[PDB]
Amino acid sequence: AVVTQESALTTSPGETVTLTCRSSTGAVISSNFVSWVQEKPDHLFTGLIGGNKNRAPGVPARFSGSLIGDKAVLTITGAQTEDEAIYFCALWYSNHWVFGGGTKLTVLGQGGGGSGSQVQLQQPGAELAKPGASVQLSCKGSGYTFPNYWMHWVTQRPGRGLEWIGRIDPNSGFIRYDERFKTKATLTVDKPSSTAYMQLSSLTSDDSAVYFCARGCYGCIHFDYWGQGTTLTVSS
Ligand SMILES: O=C(O)CNC(=O)Cc1ccc(O)c([N+](=O)[O-])c1
Repeated sequence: AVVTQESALTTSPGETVTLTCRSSTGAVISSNFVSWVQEKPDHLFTGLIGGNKNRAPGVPARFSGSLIGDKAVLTITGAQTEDEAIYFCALWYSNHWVFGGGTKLTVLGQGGGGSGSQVQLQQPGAELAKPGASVQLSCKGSGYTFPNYWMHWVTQRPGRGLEWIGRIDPNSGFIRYDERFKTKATLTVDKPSSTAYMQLSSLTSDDSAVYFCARGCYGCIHFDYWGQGTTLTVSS
């Protein structure tokens, strides 16, 4: 399954912009349970929509989402200068998430207009590791009841886009891995320290990338809050 978005769109402050997201099946359906997330510079992600149409609490009213004409659509009614960002949609395909390629939204024109965090996920900024070794990545959640949400892990590099690695449910113990990462990643959690861990084993040069944790929950706003990302460098 391949998820397609407009590569770029240009708007101005005060205009209404629609961003679209199509499935290679020919239709985005309700069970794809779509999230929309926004990336700003220094790979700073925020979730905007979950469950196809639910605006995440705290997200401004100018954002809305729904399924229309066999696609998923995010609408910004009255774009603001600060909405310049990369917007990604994420679709659930029964046992894995797939991200679109992202839409770079440029907002050109008069700044200064528009309408104006409990949850934090803390990740170390960087890790350096040698080939053939393993590395542990950590993600400490604060400001919510940590075991009651799942933790997703996602990776990003330019050219490859965003790739979902897997998720862990602290209260059930159930873990899902994407097929691409099933032998590379191991997910664990420690409830007393409110920390989720990802081990990457048998490191190679191909593993250098940014690795994020992001909260999720069945039927709720997947990818609502994200860590800042850990940049892993595998030495030569
Ligand atoms: O269809 C609905 O009402 C709710 N759907 C969802 O929340 C999407 C979903 C479902 C199962 C599952 O195991 C994962 N996951 O991320 O592992 C995500």
